[PDB]
Amino acid sequence: LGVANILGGIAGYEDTKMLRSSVGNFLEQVPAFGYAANVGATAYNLAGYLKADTRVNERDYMTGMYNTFRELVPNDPITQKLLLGTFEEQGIHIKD
Amino acid sequence: VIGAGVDPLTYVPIAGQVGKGGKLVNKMFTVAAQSGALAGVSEMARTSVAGGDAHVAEAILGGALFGGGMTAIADGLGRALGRFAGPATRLEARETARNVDGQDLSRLPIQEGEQTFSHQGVKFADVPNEPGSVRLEDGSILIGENPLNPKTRQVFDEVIEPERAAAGVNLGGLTEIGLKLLRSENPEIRGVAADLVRSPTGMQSGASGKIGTTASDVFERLRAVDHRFYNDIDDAVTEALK
Amino acid sequence: ESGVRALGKNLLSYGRQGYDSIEKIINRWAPPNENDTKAYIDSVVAATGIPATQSLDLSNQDTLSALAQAISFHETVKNSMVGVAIRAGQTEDSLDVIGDVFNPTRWNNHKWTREELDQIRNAGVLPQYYGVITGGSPQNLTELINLALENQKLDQEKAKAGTGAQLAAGVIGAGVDPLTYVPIAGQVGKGGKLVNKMFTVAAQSGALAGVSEMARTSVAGGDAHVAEAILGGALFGGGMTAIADGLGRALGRFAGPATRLEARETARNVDGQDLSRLPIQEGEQTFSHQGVKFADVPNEPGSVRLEDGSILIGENPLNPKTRQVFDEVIEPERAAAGVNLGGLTEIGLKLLRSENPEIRGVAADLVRSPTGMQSGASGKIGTTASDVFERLRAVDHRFYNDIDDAVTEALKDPYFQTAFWRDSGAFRQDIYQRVSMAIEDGSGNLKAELTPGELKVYDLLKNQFDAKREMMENPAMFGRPDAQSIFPGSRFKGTYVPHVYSSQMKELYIKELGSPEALQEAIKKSWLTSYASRPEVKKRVDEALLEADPTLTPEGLAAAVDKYANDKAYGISHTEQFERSSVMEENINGLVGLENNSFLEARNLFDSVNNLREWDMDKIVPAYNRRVNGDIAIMAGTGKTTKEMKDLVETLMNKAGDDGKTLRDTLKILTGRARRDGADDAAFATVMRTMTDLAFFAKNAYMGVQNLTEIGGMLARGNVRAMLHGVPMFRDLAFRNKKVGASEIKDLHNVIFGKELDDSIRPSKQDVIDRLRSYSDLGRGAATALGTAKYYTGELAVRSPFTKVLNGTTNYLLDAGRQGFLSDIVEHSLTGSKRRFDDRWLKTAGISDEQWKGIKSLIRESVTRGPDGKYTIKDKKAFSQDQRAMDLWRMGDTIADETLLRPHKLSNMDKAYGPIAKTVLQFKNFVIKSINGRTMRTFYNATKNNRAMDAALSTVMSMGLAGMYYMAQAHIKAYAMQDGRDREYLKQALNPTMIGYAALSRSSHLGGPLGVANILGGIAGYEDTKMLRSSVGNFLEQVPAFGYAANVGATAYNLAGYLKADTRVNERDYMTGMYNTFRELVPNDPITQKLLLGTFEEQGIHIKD
Amino acid sequence: PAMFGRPDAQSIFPGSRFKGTYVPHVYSSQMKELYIKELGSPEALQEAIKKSWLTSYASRPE
Repeated sequence: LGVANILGGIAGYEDTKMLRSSVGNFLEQVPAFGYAANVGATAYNLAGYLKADTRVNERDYMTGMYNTFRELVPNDPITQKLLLGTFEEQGIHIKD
Repeated sequence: VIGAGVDPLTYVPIAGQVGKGGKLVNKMFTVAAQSGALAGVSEMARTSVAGGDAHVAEAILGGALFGGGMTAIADGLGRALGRFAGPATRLEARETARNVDGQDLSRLPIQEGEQTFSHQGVKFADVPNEPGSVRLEDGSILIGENPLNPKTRQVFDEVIEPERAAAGVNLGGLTEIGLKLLRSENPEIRGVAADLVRSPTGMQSGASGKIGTTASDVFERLRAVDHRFYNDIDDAVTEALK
Repeated sequence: ESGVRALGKNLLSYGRQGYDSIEKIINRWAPPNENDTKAYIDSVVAATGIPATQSLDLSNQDTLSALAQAISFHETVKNSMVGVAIRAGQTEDSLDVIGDVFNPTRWNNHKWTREELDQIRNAGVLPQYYGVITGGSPQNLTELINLALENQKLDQEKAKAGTGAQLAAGVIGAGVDPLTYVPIAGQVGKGGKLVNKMFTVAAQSGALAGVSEMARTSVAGGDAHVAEAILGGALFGGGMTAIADGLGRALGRFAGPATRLEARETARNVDGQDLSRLPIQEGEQTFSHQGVKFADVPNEPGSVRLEDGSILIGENPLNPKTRQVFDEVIEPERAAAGVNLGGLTEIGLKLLRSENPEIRGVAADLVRSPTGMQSGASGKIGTTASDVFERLRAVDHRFYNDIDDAVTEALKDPYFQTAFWRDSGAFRQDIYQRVSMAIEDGSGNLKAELTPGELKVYDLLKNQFDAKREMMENPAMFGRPDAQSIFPGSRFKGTYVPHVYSSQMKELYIKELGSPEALQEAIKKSWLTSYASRPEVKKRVDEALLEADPTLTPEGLAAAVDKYANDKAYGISHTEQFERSSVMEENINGLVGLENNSFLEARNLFDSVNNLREWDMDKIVPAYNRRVNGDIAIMAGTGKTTKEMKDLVETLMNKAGDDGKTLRDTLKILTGRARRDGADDAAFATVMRTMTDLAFFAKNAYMGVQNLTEIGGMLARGNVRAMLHGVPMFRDLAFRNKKVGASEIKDLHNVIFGKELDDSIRPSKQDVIDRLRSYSDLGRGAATALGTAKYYTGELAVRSPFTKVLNGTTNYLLDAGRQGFLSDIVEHSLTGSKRRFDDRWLKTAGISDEQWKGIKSLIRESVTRGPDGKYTIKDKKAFSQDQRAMDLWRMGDTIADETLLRPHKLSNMDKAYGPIAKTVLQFKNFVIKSINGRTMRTFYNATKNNRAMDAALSTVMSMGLAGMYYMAQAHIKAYAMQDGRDREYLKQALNPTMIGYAALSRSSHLGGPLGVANILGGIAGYEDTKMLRSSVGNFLEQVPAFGYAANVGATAYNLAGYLKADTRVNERDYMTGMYNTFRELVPNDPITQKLLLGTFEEQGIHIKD
Repeated sequence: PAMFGRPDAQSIFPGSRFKGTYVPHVYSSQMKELYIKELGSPEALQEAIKKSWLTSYASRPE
């Protein structure tokens, strides 16, 4: 897919900051359904597009950052042990 | 690993404990009152985990093992000949402080009377005894190989790759273009300008623009939902190949 | 401020540089090598709450201003033992109780998702163990679940051992020790009862049928919960008796009711002798009030004896003597005549005795004459208005009794118990809004989101809302075949939910948009979009338009749609016909609104506008029901619309110019327009009058009712005894002998006027309250980052920790303080005084000059004060419909909150204090003493359950506050007696039992938001049916084949359930209504009683004598 | 496109009477070259496509 697609959703925060900067905002309440509850595969039909929340929260940061670094840092320790053993047996350049 | 613990070079893990749910807590950086004790162990017949909230805490567990091993290898070679120790300690201090809501012991604040710089609105100052690194405003240190290091981006864009300059990779968004467009005198252009873009003259004081959605609003809504869709299809497909 | 203002900036810079904890700041402030810095850290940790290592957040005022004051303080005969004793002590800073026990700065703010709630639900934890989970972080879910499961297992084993089963044998005689008994949680539904061995013969009660297997048992709703509520009451009574005996023996100087209660219950469970009766002998003196006889009791003044020897204490709300004394001497204005309802029977009897044929022609059809009993001359055609009215009114009250039990169980899902960032009063509005939105949806994705506890509410509401419309469309299903339909628009199908619009939201939107025309255009376009998108809306509008207009043009739709929608938009943006004030206005003087039914022109063809609606069903459903029932009855009985039955009255009165010789009253009572102020008194009077017949044809209900009411009275008495010895203002008002003079009447009448002023203006929605509380925060200080990111208008954590930890208790104090400050503002506005007003208030609240000038002008315009000392308001409906009322209310609330509730510790409070400020301060002091005790600390350490403490501590506020207003009203009334009669009046009015009665009858136990007038209002049918025949016997009818004992819930309320039901009274109605009325005061668990008992032990009560 | 707030917008979908699910069609070029080599002329490819289309009309009713 690519980093341009996985992590490309945070431009909205910058786009919304610069609008006002260059009786405050009359802040709006979320609908009765807090958007924390969304059954998967039913948040993307026609009804899910027209009545959603389009601001950035911490979940986007965490999910995008984890997806970008998936195959390099998995959630199992065997690969690290194999690499460590190989580098022990063959040796590395010590500089100096 | 640092202090008292396992021996990194002789430790073989067991397969199958992926979803049990664990975390890193080091006893050398906490007071026993802050982290009381352990709530026993799992029954090992009931546990389950979600997607990404409880997987970062195990990815970091793997990273700790790798760092400790590399430090041991380098120390052995160095002692043998006669001549990876900072980042490992900093990482373990950060994680232990994060899990139990305690002090962060891995910070170095900026004093007074010391030179500072800035690039793209972000300030920083150099760190002594470790060339290539940098300090942020609140005393967080990043090694020179991080993708978020301001000094390395500065040195690239200045001296190494001027053709691929920041101007060649800059996107400002619809905001600045709209602001420039709305400052016109030709009525024919303004007739469509008033409808294409959303002027910042609102904030409960907008003269006009009340009719409904313009192009900007629908564009932003759709572009905001699509990226979530992609982030979900990736995880849906990845699990199918097992 | 007016102080420090330097350490604040220093700490701002320090927090900007990135310093976390106390240790780092202090070590930089004073190097460790030069001077100690070991006892300089403890003195700061003890006086602030935050432990040394734990992280900080210097962007919160609660953590900033608190820390600044704890630093500046530290910068700046004697031979025998006295010299050493005084000269050796040193002063230290005061403690912070709230932070030490709860520690609320470590609580994280994370919104759990669906999967993370399904995991908890599938684990299998019971509702009383959610205390551990709340406030945690996402990485640590599984360990917390394991901890809860381990605690559950340990408690299960302890209960199997047979530890908390010694309460079944009773307290009096031989049994447990009341003051050192600790119950176990989780045995709610096992099923137990009280049987005392001292009042039975061993042959009558043989033995025990073993014990439960403890893995199978279950209980019903109300039939097997009374037997445990009474178990709790017994423990409370025994504890109070022990405390009083100890105090009395100590000094040198609650024993009847406890013994009587235990004797009654033991006699009830095993069908034996009742040893707690004292019959009336011969030669005694007897009285009567409202047809009920009684006689006095020796050695116990204030009590009374019924005909069969049952004794009731003086604070029971069924006591005839206290009602007699009230009605004759104390409150003659609220006389029994002012609270009497006779019903349709007497009015019909009077109406039928007429001579005018025109009136008789309609009288014969409106009412059912008693000349029947198989001898009725006429009236055989079918149902008249009376029959349909009685049937519908009989089924509605059962519906109300069921909706409460349905809703109450919904608020124990983990979704609501673990959210500490929202007020605890908006949960019901949340439930009603979500369900109502899900009903009107056609797709179905919204229905899939509701929790497993809301589907039953969904079913009930849907079924009834369909049944009512089905009845309104065909009113010939009752027996008259020439009746038309009254539903406006009946071609298509759907579910109708009433529409009621707000006014404050309209004013706030008009202020921002600048004109009503902007609102009209917004409404119009938000309507047109639905026509554009959905197909079914297109079909409905097109069909209606084409049948409305004979001309057909393919071009004409683009004009017809708009010229239809414009009128409907103008109907809301430029008038006030559909607002809540006019539709639901309290009282009318005559028939003024019967021309048009405002509930039914809110219907539209279309499908944001939902921002101007109201979602409070507990007040909206009954009024709709009353109006609709009246219309249906009139139409199905007579064959004429309500407008015709209205204008007939004036048509008749046009010929009544001559002085020749009740139709209006009959129509008024049928429609549902009679005054209904103080219906709770009538509700209790009905039971008081018909108790004997219940005692005749049923037995268990009799004793159950008696025991419930006695427990309530005992609780009220104990509370007033404690409050006398606690709070000084209570003592000052309760111990007078003569008329007060000169000054104090002005304060006593400001106390009265504050409540009315607050009640007439308070908003009726939640979003308005949120916005009004949000403006004042932005009036002092915020940033751009606060506007973006999370923040959100949902605000409870931004407040002090006092609101977080104990939320239910805080609302009473806040609502007292607001009323306190409003009257001071008004008085300064009128008289120009300066003894109370302060000019820092404008800057603290956030009021500029223009708002203050407007407020002052309005108050000077609309209110007058008299030389007597009484405030009067000229206009009431127009006064509460201006923009300035919201400004006034916001100012009062902000000032009260900031000045009284924010600053913790008694050393942080800084011109003068009024009559209500002292009361609030003393109540807060009582609470602070209560929390610091050993009992609450041990309970919290054992189980991390903070929900019980708030529930236990709300009742004392709820009762004391009502007592204060009763006393103030008595004093202000006794001022006008010119002669020496005031001494006798005050002797009669200020007895402690009288205070206890007035405190229990008043207050907010009721039945909750619904009310006693609704929960217990269904027993009027028995009285209505007795009087008909009294003023070949009845040919008694058999029940249908289905005995009505079998009715599957939510299917007894559809159309079929209304037309073929049984409409007579049985014991189940008595038991269910009585249990519902006394729910929160006497729960079916014993922990709350133990907490109250421990507190009253530690603090002590007034022993009288 | 009138779901968003402007009531004088038409439709842009070409062909909207019936119902179905649309999945985008993108054709390759190397396979076209290989088949042209095997068959010898573009006309052979045209006839093959035409007949493979007509068979579905022959069989299915919808």
